[PDB]
Amino acid sequence: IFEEAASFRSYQSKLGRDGRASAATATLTTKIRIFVPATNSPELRWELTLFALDVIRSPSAAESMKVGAAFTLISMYSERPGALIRSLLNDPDIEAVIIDVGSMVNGIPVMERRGDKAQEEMEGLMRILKTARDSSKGKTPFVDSRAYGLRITDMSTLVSAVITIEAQIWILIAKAVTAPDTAEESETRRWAKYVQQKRVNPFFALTQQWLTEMRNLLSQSLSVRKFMVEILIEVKKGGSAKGRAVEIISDIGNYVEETGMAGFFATIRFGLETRYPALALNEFQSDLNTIKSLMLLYREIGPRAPYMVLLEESIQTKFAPGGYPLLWSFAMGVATTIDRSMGALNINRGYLEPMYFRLGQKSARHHAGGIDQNMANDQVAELAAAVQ
Amino acid sequence: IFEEAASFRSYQSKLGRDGRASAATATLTTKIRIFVPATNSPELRWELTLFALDVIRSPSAAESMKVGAAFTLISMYSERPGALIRSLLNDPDIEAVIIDVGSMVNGIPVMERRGDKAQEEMEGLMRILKTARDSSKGKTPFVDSRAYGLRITDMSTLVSAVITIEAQIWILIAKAVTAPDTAEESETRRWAKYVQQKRVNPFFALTQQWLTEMRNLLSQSLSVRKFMVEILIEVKKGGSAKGRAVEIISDIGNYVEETGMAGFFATIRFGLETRYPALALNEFQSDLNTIKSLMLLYREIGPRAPYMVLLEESIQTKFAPGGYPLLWSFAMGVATTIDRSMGALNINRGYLEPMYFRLGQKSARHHAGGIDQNMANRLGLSSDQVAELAAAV
Amino acid sequence: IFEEAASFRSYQSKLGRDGRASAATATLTTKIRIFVPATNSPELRWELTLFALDVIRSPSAAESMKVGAAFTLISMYSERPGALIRSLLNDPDIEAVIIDVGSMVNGIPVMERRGDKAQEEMEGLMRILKTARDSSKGKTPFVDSRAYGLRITDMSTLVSAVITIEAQIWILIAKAVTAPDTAEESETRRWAKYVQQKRVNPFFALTQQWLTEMRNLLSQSLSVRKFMVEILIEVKKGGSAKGRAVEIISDIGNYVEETGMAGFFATIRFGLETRYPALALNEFQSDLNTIKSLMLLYREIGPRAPYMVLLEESIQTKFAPGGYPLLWSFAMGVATTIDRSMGALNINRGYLEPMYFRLGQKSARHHAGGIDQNMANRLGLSSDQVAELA
RNA sequence: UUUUUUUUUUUUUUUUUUUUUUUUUUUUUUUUUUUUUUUUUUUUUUUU
Repeated sequence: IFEEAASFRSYQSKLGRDGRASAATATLTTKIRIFVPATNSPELRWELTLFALDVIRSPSAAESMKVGAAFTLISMYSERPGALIRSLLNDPDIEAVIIDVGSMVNGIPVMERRGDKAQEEMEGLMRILKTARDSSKGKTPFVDSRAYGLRITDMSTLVSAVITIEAQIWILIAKAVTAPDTAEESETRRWAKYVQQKRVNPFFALTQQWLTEMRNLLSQSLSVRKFMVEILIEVKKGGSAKGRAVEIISDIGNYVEETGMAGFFATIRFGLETRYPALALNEFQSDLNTIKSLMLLYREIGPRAPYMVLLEESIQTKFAPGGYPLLWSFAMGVATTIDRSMGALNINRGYLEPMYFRLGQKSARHHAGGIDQNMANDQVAELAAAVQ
Repeated sequence: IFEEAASFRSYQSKLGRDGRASAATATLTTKIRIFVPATNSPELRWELTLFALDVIRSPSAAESMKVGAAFTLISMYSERPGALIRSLLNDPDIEAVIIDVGSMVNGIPVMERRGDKAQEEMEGLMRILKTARDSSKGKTPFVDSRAYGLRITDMSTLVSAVITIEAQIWILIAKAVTAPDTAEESETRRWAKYVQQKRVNPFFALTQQWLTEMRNLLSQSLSVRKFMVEILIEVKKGGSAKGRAVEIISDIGNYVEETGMAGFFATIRFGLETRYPALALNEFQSDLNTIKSLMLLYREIGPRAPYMVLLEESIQTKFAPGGYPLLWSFAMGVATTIDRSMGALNINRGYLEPMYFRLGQKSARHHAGGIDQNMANRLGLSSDQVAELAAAV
Repeated sequence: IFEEAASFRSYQSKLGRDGRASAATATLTTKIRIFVPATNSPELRWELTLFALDVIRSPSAAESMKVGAAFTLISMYSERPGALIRSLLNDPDIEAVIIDVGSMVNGIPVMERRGDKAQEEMEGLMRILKTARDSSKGKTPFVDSRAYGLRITDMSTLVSAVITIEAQIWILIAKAVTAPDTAEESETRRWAKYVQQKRVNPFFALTQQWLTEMRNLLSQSLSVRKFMVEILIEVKKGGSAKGRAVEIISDIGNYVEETGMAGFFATIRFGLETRYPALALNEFQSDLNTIKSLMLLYREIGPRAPYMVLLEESIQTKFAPGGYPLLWSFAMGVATTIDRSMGALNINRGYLEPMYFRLGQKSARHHAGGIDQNMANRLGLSSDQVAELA
């Protein structure tokens, strides 16, 4: 009877989700040059990393080069850097041309072995490096000068350094695409952790100016974020020992997950998991039916789910908290009142519902020790008064 | 209805844990030299141990050599030292070259395996040893100098000594990777135990100077800790004999378990097992869900669990002190009030909720143990003495 | 709900107990020489016992020799002494080479089995014996010197004496590895019993000096204690008749069981079994959950259980009383108050919490000795008078 | 015939304690002793 209606709401939500989109929708693939370390021989590997860091640091380099550079910077981990990119990278927007870096023995620029027209390319590289130095007023990518110069000849030093720079990229990702302004506080907080825990060697700190410029580039460019999120999903999967490098990535993942899906999680954390007396109110019923549909939907979206927001995934829109407004307004009202540090994150959206905002606030604090009825039941007063 | 939400929180927590991880995640492996006991003949075993002690003492050895040295030092236990390392040690960041020492013919150091195209191998060693002596102002590994010169000749003395030094490595692990500063009081307290119980042989006691240098080495090297945790898991398993060597390790283990997962166990010990009427609080329902999801998660992570922190294991993040809600403040508020040993611990965490941390204190201290209250279990005959207990409180 | 948490605590406690340990963990073996009785005729048996008493008494003997001597000393029981050692001895740190010495006509030492590659074996023995005499200032194994001299010629005298010496080894075990100082009072208390009961033959009484030297050897050698505990377990098994020999072992056992697991037993006896009205007190509920996990764990450890501490068996650490602090501090507070003989144990340990201990004391004492909650009903109508008397 | 709104914004490495310490045997009492059986009473009587 009424069961039909509820099932119909769910039917609408899932209708036309299935099947496969017609191939004509596939957009014109954009060609990018991606340098990959040609072997794990430290002289080439260090120089190639420095080249790539400088490409990203340059005021003069074009976006097509800069994406390719960012991909080099966050593939330094691999035993076979080019294989790692090619094998994980699964994105219709971008078509990579992979250059196995090799002997970086053409001075400051990366090696290029095609011949006479590549002599222009090496001089493009030279211009890029010069302009990088000059435009930054002598500050290189790293904060402490000696480190920028320091030639590495052994695997041990190499991995110490590479892991350190990579971790400094992955520091960013967590906030680059949820709000890359306001970003510094959080990214410093995460940096402090990795250094204090001795996972990252602080001599290799990369300069705030460069990191901000790169964070913005990551926010604005999809192709880079696609590769990052591909790797972030792949190494999050369990059932294997890792190298210190992939381990640091995976560890950072536990900050990166759910990020920029705030609303979805806010209704889950506050209101739903809270299981407040408010939930009995008639107004909520429609919203509860909605959330049921949402939870089953979330399941169906599957492996990309922890990073829906970072991937700009459209299905993300369905999960967005604005979708269930009564419960969300109550979920803000509880959260802001009850959980001391939260609620400083700005939930002042236009669709916030005054009744629920006041009722949510009133719910926790107005009742004391669970209000009308404690969840899982003499001495439920004085102590309760002091607590809230 | 509501059951779906709880199951969904659990779903999120386990999502993507499944399958087998894509091969491209393989990290660049670091090539590292492990000298390993070639035969169990006392003069070579003592000399190799002195080499290794000095590698760790040296200002002049590189960290790549020092990790490999630490692996030699804490493999001295074995009947076949090199086999023990090679067969248990299974962590991808490090790729071992194993060199079986032929009782170290040359002098202080290891002998050149095939004869030295460059005999400077032993000189790199000589420099390492000299720099070690010189930088340490002559101070030898042991607290009593006679030990430093011993030149041991018999199995019995050798095992007495090796067991003693190994135990002195394993004393460190317990704190090296949870708080390598503030360590001294605890690590001395554990040393005193093993000596007083006559398990560990005090003639061979190792100097605070040596122990600090090695504690630092442990903190700063992952590769070493990986081998240590591999062995620590392996010997924790039952179903055999234990020899004095493995027994000392296993004994150390009972201090080492759970360590630096403070927050996780604290919610279990304080708040949960405490069974305070306080669970009934509104905020509590969610927090209970988190623990259930967490507890079932912990189970599923399995073998690594007792040492998550030390192994840098990511899932550890979920177990993290910060995330647990009401307990992260309420479980501490109770714990600090009720358990005299607790609270000496540093509880500076940003996740603590002040109001809820005092409610936990109040819940216990309400009657000085909730006297004339609580006592949920009613298996007890009599109702009278609740009041008496409250008066005692 | 809450049930999950309790089950999880239990899961942690049993996690990783399972499986069979990888072979690399096998510890570097010590080679020890054990002289055993090659024959059943006293002439040899008395002389070999004197040799062995002196090996243990020696200031100049190596620890490797001393362990092997102790194994000779506490295998004199057997009809086939070598078989008894070889067949029960099952500990990985130590590998025995056993040569059953017949002649023993050398003097103080044995007679070298196949003849010695060096006659210096016999001279090593001579050094051992000389150093033993000299270092002891001539005070011999026995308390009355005639016994030390007495050459033994008959089975009857032999068994009387061997039983006597063996019992003097087994009196030590009970305290050597729990409290090897403070020892004398207890070991003498047990000696008095065996002699007064005429089970062990006082003609063979062994000197305080000898007994302290052997007690110290037991404390400082693990390999010895392993063999002792192995024998102590093996002969404790029922379904056999026992002769004077096995009977003295089994008798010693009644002091030896539970020993050095003090804390575990005390919480069971005092506080827990006592079922004081305070069990329900919320403060202890997890403690109680803890102890339950402990008890079920203890069961699971099985065969070694009555001697875990003496075996240095790891799992023992978990069982150690510091582990359940609230319950323990209260189990002591009660125990000290209620049981007149207890409390003579030094419990000045870090786990004891004054407030909870004072609760144990007052709750028991002001309770009028656990009158706080009595469990007994159906005996009949309650005596108010009796309650007041208590 | 139909008419509204709908991206995001917080926090998240950690820090305690944890070897043990008692007392353990035995002691009292142990057979029996009393009593016996039987004995009394026991047809009927009015009226129709």
